[PDB]
Amino acid sequence: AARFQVQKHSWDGLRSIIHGSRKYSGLIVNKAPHDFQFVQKTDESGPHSHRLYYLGMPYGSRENSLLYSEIPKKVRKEALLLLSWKQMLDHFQATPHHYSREEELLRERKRLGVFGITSYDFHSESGLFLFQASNSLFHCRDGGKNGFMVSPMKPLEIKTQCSGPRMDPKICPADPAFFSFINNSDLWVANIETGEERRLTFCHQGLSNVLDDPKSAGVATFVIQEEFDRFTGYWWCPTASWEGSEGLKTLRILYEEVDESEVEVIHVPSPALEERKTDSYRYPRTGSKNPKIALKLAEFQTDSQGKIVSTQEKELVQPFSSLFPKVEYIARAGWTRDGKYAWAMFLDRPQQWLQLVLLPPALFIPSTENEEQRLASARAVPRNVQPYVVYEEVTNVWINVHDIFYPFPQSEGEDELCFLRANECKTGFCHLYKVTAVLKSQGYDWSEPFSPGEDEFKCPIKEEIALTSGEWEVLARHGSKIWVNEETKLVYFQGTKDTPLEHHLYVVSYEAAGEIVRLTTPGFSHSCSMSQNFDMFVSHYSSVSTPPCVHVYKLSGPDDDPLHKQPRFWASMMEAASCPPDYVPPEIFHFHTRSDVRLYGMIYKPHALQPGKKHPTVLFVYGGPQVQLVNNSFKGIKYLRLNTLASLGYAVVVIDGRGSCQRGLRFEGALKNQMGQVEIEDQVEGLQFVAEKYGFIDLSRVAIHGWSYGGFLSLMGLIHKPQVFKVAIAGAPVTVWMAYDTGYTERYMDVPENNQHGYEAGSVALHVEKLPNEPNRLLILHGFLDENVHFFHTNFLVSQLIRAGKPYQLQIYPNERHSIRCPESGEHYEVTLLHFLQEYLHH
Amino acid sequence: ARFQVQKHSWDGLRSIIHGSRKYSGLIVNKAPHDFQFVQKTDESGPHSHRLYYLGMPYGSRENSLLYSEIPKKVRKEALLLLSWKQMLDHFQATPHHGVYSREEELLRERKRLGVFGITSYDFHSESGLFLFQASNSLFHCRDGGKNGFMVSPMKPLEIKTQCSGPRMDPKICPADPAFFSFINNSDLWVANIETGEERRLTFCHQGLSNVLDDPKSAGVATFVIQEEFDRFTGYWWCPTASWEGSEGLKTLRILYEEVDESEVEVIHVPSPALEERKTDSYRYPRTGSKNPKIALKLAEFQTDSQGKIVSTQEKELVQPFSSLFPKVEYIARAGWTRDGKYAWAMFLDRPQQWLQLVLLPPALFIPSTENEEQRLASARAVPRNVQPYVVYEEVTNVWINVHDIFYPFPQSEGEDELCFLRANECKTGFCHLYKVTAVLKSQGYDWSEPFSPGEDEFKCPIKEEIALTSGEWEVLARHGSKIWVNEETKLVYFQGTKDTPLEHHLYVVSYEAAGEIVRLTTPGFSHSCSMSQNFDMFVSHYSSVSTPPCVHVYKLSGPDDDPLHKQPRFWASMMEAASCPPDYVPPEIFHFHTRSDVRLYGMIYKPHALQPGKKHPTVLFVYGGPQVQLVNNSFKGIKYLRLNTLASLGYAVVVIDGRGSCQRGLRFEGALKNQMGQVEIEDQVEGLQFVAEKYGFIDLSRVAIHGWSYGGFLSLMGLIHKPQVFKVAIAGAPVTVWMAYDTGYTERYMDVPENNQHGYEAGSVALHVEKLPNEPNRLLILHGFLDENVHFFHTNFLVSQLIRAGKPYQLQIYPNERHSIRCPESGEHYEVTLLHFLQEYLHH
Ligand SMILES: *C(=O)C(CC)(CC)C(=O)Nc1cccc(CN2CCN(Cc3cccc4cccnc34)CC2)c1
Ligand SMILES: *C(=O)C(CC)(CC)C(=O)Nc1cccc(CN2CCN(Cc3cccc4cccnc34)CC2)c1
Repeated sequence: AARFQVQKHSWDGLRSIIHGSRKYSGLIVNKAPHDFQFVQKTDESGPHSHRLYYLGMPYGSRENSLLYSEIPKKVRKEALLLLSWKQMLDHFQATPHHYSREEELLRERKRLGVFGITSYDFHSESGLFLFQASNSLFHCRDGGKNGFMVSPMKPLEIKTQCSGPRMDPKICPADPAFFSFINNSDLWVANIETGEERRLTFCHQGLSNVLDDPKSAGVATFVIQEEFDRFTGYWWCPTASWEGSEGLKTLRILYEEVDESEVEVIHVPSPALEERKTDSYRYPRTGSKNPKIALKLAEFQTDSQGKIVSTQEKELVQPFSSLFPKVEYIARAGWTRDGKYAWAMFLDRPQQWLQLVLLPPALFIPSTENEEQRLASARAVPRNVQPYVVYEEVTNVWINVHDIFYPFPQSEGEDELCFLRANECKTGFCHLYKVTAVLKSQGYDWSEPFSPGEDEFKCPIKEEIALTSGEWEVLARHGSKIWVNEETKLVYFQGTKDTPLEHHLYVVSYEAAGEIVRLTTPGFSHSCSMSQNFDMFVSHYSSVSTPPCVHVYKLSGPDDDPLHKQPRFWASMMEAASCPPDYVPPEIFHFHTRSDVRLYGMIYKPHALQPGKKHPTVLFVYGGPQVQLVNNSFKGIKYLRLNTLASLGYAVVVIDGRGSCQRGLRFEGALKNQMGQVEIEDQVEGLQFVAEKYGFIDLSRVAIHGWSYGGFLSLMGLIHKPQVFKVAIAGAPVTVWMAYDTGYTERYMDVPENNQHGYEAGSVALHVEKLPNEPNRLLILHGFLDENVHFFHTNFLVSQLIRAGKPYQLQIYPNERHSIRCPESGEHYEVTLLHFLQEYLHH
Repeated sequence: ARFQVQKHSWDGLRSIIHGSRKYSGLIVNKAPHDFQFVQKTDESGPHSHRLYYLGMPYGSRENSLLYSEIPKKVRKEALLLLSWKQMLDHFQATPHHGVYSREEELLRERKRLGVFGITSYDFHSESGLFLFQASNSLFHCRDGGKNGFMVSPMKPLEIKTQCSGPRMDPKICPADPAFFSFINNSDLWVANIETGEERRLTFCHQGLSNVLDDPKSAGVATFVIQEEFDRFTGYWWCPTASWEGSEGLKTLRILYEEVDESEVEVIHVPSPALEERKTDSYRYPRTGSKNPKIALKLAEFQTDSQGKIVSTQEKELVQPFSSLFPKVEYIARAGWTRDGKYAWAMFLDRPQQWLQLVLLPPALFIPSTENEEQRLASARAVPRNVQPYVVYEEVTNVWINVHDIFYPFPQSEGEDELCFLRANECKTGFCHLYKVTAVLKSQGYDWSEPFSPGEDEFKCPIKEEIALTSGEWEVLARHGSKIWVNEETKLVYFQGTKDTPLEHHLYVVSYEAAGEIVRLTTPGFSHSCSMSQNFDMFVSHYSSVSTPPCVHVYKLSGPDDDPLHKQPRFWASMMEAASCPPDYVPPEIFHFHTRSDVRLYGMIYKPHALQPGKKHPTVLFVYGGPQVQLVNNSFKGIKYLRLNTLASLGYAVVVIDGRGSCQRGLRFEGALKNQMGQVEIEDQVEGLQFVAEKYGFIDLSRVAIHGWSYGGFLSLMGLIHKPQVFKVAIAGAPVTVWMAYDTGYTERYMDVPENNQHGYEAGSVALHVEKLPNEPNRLLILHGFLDENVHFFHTNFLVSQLIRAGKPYQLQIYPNERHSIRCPESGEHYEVTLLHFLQEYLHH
C-alpha cells in the first residue's frame, strides 16, 4: 500500500557508504589462481604425484607471478588440505614503473585488470617457461630433464638488438631452443640458447609516415581482437622436416599477412591527457573496407648446432583472394598434430558461411619479384596438392566462432581426416560431432590463373556422429575448450546440460557415443582445467550465495572403465571467502512471456523489507548478444553496487531477454536486423512479472541503468517506454550503429545499405525528439579514452539533444577506456548513481 | 523579504528564450562595415562619392560587396536613408552547407567572424580592382577608375589556378595592380590577373607525406601570432617598383616571415566533421616551451613592359636574423616606408617587456645559396653604409601591448633622418601619440665578417620626441583602432577615451603645432569611425546602453584655412537604430571607489517591476581578464540580451570592470601581473557589496558567478576563494591550468612557469579542486568540444581532478562549437540550461 522512501544522504554521506561498501567488502578482487599446467612427478620415493603451475597474486604481493603447488600422492579424508603457493621467481617486479600502447591496448582487449605476468608459454618435454615481464622477455626451466626446484630461481632475461617491444612470444614446439615474437609488425625467431635473432618477414618498412606503412605479419588487427577474440596472427608448425641432402632441419610458421591501406583511420585520445594527442586506429566502421588478408608460410633451416642457416617467405601458389574469394575473415588457424596440414577457419563478410580448410605446405612457394622464378615454382607444385574444405557451416542467423576443432592423427596412405567439431547451425544448439571428411583430389594446374567454381575443394563427409544433442549447449567460446583422451576414446567438455544457469564438466565417448557423465557438483557454475594425463582437474566455481573457490579433483577408479572415473575432492587452491553480513545474495526466478518463451531473471530484494511497502526499483540491463547476466555464479565481485542499491532500499531487477546467450541460436537470433526493437519488450514483461510475484515493486519509480549495449537499451527504454522508466542512466551507449565496427554490427544487423530500417530504428541518437522534455530523467556516462564505444557516440547524442532542445546530465571519466578501472573513478560513478537516484527517482 | 523567481517547465524556459532571441536575430550582423570612400569626377552627376562596404541586407543569408551613392546636396529638414546597391549579380560567396576549408574556418574563428559570405576585400583605388575569397576560390571585379562606375550588379570573374588546395591571404600589388599574391600550401605565390601566369616565389614546403617532417612556412602568421598578437598575415608587398636592371626590367618586392616549427610541441584538436572521428594537428607553443624559429626574408621578381614574369629570387639577411637580432622572440608587425626605401619590423623579446622598431633596407638582403663562396662574394658586395636602424625602443616592467599605430613620414627633410607618429603606452603608462625623429647614421660594417652585436647596436639617436596627446586617458591603437593622417593640413585623426573611459570618440590634433584636441563625435554614445582618405567625410557606427547601433555619414565642413575646427555635419544614414522591445530595459552604469581609493565602473540590470523591501537572487556576470572592458556606454542587447532576460525573470545582474581590465592605463591593467586570479575576485566582491549597499535589492545569500574564458576561470576562482559569497558558479570554457596555455598570452601576464611557480600554482583552479564544494548543484561547467584556444583538455583535466578529490560537478558540452557558441540551437540550449540551473539551484 505505502511507498518506501530511500534516506537522502549528503554527497560526503554517499562517499562514506560507497567507500565503506568496497573497503570493508570482505571480498578481494581477482585473487583466484589461473592458467593451470599439471606436470607428473616421476620420483616413486617422493610424497607428490604432480607439480601444478599457475599465475596468481601470492600473499604480500600486489602483482601476478608464476607459482607452483605440490600435489600429494595421499590426503587425509577427514581434513581439508589448503595447498601452499610456492614462488618460481626470486623477488621479481614483473610490472613496469607506475605499459606501452601495444601492451596497454592488449590488456584492454583481453579484459585484464591485474598487474604483473598475465600469460606464459610452457614446453612440457623440456620444462621451459617463456613470458613478458619488466617490458622485456624472460624464461626459466623446471621439471623435464633439469628436475624440480625446491626454492625460487632467478628468471634469465633474453637480450635483443631489436628496437621497441617484442610481442606475442611463443616456444617452437618441434625444438624449444627456438621461440618466435612480433617486433614492429613483423615475425622474428631467436635461439634462446645461443641468443641469435633473425627477422622472417619484411612487410613493415618502418617509414616515418605510419599510414604509408600499412602491412603487418603475425598480427591480429583491431576487429579480429575486439570482435573475434583472436590475439595472435601466427601459428608454429608442431614438427620439423628434413628436405635437402645437407642434413638441415626446416621449421615452419603459418602467419596472417594484413594490408590496412584501404581501412578508414579514426583518432582516439591517448591516456597521457597532458600531451593533448590521439593515437591513430585502422577502424573498419560497418559497411566499410576490412583489411586485405592472406595466409603465408615462414620457413627457416637450422644445423645440428642450432644456427639459423637460411629463411624464406612463402605464399600460396595462386593468391589467397583467387583461391578463397568469398573469405572476409580468418577466425582461427593452426596445424594438424603431425604438421601435415595447416588449417584455417574462414568466414564470409555476412558471417553466415564458415569453412574449415586444410592447406598443405606444398601449396606455398617462395615469394619473389621475379615472374620467371615464380612460374618455375608454380610449375613444380604437384597436381595432387590442393586445399581441402573438410567442414562447412551455413545459417540464416549468424555463425558464432566456436574454438572446438580437434583433428585425429591419420594412418599412412589415408585419404580421410576424422575430427571433433562444435556445430550450432545444424540443430540451433552448439553440440559435439565426430566428423570423417574424405580428402578428395581433383587435379589442379597451379601454373594457370585460378577461378574456383561452387563447392571448389569441398570434401565429401563420409560420417557425422552427434556425440551430444538436446536443447542445451556445449560451451565452445570465450575460454571454453574440450580435452580429448585418445587412449580411452573420451572427450571432456563443458555445457548447460543440467541447466542454462550453471556450467558443468561432462565426459562422453567419441568411439561408442552414448552416456554423458557429469563430473562437477550441481548448485554451482564451474570453470574447469583438465590435466593432459586426465588424472586430475581444477574447478573454479561459485553460486549466487557463495563466493568463488578453486578446488583440485582426482579422477579415480578402474582404468578398464574410464567413462565412470569418480571426481574425488583432493585439495583447495583457494577457499570461498565468507559471504559478508551486509551482502544479501540475489534470488534467481523464471517466468513465461505472453508468447510462452521461458526467461530467467534475478531480484535483489530491498534489505530489511517490511510488508505493505512499494520500493523504488532499478532495472539493471545489458540485453545484448554473447552475454548471459542471469546464472548461478557469485555476482558480488563485479556487481557489488547492486547489493549497495538493495541495502538503501532499492529493488534491483535483472532480466535475460531474447538476444542473450546460452539458450541456443534461435533465442539469440530474435534481435537479427532489429537491435533495440524486441529487448525492451522482454525487460518490461520481466518487470511486470516481478511486480506481480513479489509485490514490493513501485512501478511508478523505475530507473533503467546499463553499460555499452545496456547504455543503448537504457536510452531505448526511455524512448519506447517513457511511462515505464522514470529515469535512464546510460553508460558508454552505442547511439548510432553506422559508427560501430564491421565484425560486431554486420553479424547482427547486416551493412547499413542492406538494413536502412533496422539501423534507423536502432540508432537512439536519431530519435532524440522522443527523449524526455523534463530535466533530470537522463544521465549519460562515458570514458573519454573508450576505444570500443568511441566517446563520439555520446558527443553525437549530445549534438542531437541540443538540436531537439532536450535536457541531459553528463559525466565523463577522462582517464578511462570502456570499463572504469581506477578506484577513484569507480567510487565517483557509484556515488553519482546513488545521488542521481535519491534526487530524481520519484513518482 | 526574499523574491522568488517563477519556476517554469523546461519547454516553458525554451519558449521564453526562443521568444527573447527573435529581437537579437533582427539586429545582429545588420551593420554595414569595411568602408571605402571613392570621390566621383563628374560635375553633371548628382553624387560627390561612391561608398563601398560589406553588409547583409534584410532577406540575405550572407555578407556581400555593396555600395551607396553620396549626393552633393541634402534637404536640411529631412533624414536621408541611403539605398544599399548590390555589386555582385545573384552570387553565392558561401560554400555548400557553410562548410569552409580548415584554413578559412580557423581564420574566421581567430578573426571572430560570425557572418557567412565575403568577410574582407582588397581594394586598389587607381585601378578600381576588388579582390576577395568566395566559394573556396578567388574572385575579382572592377568599378570606378578608368572603367567608370556600374549602375547594376556585375558578375565576379573567378581567377583560374593550377594550384592544389586553398589560396589564402590574397593581396593586390600596390605598385602594379596587374599582380596579386596569395599563400598556397605554406608558400608565397604571385600571379598576373590579366595574363593568368602563376609563379611560386618561396620553396619552404617540401610537400612530404609525413607533415611533421615538413615544418617550414613562408608568408604565414603561426598559431600564437594569430591567436595572441592579432596578426593574420606573414608577408608585405613593397609599395613601389625599382629599375636596377639594365635590360629595362621592373623589380617588385615582397617582405615575408619564414618560420620553422620543428621544435614546437604538437597537439591534436577534433575536426568539426565529428562523424570522421579525426583531429587536426597544431604547432601549439605551451608556456615555457619553444616558439617557432623566425626570420624576415625578401622575395623579388622582375617583369617586362608586357607584364611577363622574367625571373624570381629568394633573398635573406647578409648575416642570419638570429645573429643580427639575437633577443627577438616575436615579429609583432612589419611593413614598408611609403617610398619602399625601407622594410620595417616591430620586434618583441620573449618576456614581451622590450620592443624595437627596426628599418631594413633591401640592400641588406642577398641571394639565398648553398654555395658558401657565392654567399661571401654577395656579403662583400653589400655597401658598408647599409645596415638595420633601431628608430624606436619601448621598455617596461609591466608588459608591451602591441599598438598598431606606426606612421613613417616620407623623408622630405633628407636621408639622414626618419620622422614618424608612434603610439607609446610605457612612457607615461597611458597610450599616447608621439611625433619622433630618429637620426640614421651609418657606422660602416663589413658584412662578410661575422659579428655578435653588443647592447644598443643599430640604436638611432632621437633628435626630437613630441607628445601630441597626454593625460590619464588613452589613444585607441589596438584590435581595429587606427589613426588617419592628412599631410596637407598636418592633422592626425584618432579615437580615444579623453572625454570618458565609457565612450570611444573621434578626435583631431595637429602634429605640426601640437595643442588643442577637437572632438568630432557626439557625447552620450560610443563611436567606431571610418575616415575618407580625402578627409572630406567620415562614417560613425555608434550606440549607447539605451539606444541600439546606427551608422551615420558626416561631412567635415567649414573654412579650408582652419582645418582643425572643421564642423562634423550629419549628411545621411546607412542604418537607423532599431526599435527596442518593450521588455528590454537598458542596464544602468555606476562607479564606486574601492577601500584602496581606485575608481571601478560597473553596470546593473535591475530586476524588472522591482518592489521595495525585496531582496532578489543575483548573477555576477564576469570576464575580468586583460585586453577587455565590459562596462562602457554602448548597446549590450546584441551580445548580452540574456542578461536582460535574467533581469525580466527577477534576477539582479551585476558586471564589474575590476583591476586587470583595459582602457584605464598600463598600471590599472598591470595589477594582475604574475598573480592572475588573486586581485580580480577581490574587486568583484567589493563591486557586489557596493551594489548591495547602494541599491538595496541584492540577496547576498543567493549570488551566482558566471563567465566565459577568463570569466570561466574567475567563476571557479570565486567558488574556491569566496565560497560564502558565491552560492553557485557557471564556468564557461575555463582556463584551469596556466601551464597548459600558450606562450604569447601566458608569459605576457605571468612570466614562464620556472620564474613564477607560486603564481602558476595559485592561479590554476584545477590544482585547487579540494576547495571546490562537497555539495552538489553548486558547479556547472560548459565547454565547446572543438575549442582551439581554451582546449577541452582544461575541462577534461578539471573533471579528472574533481573525480580524484571526490567532488560533484555538472557538465554541458557543445560538440559542434569551438571557443564561442555560433549555432543558434547551441546558444538557445546554453541560455535555457542557464535559466534552469539558476531556477533550481540558486537558493538558501
Ligand atoms: C558493449 O556492450 C559492447 C562494446 C564493449 C557492444 C556494444 C560489447 O559488450 N561487445 C562485446 C564484444 C565481444 C564479446 C562480448 C561478450 N563478452 C564480454 C566479456 N565476457 C567475459 C566474461 C564475463 C562474465 C563471466 C565470464 C565467465 C567466463 C569467461 N568470461 C566471462 C565474455 C563475453 C561483448
Ligand atoms: C578568454 O578569455 C581568452 C581565450 C579565448 C583568454 C583566456 C581570451 O579572451 N583571449 C583573448 C586573446 C586575444 C585578445 C582578446 C581580447 N579581444 C577579444 C575580442 N574583442 C572584440 C570586441 C569585443 C567587444 C567590443 C569590441 C569593440 C571594439 C573592438 N572589438 C571589440 C577585442 C579584444 C582576448
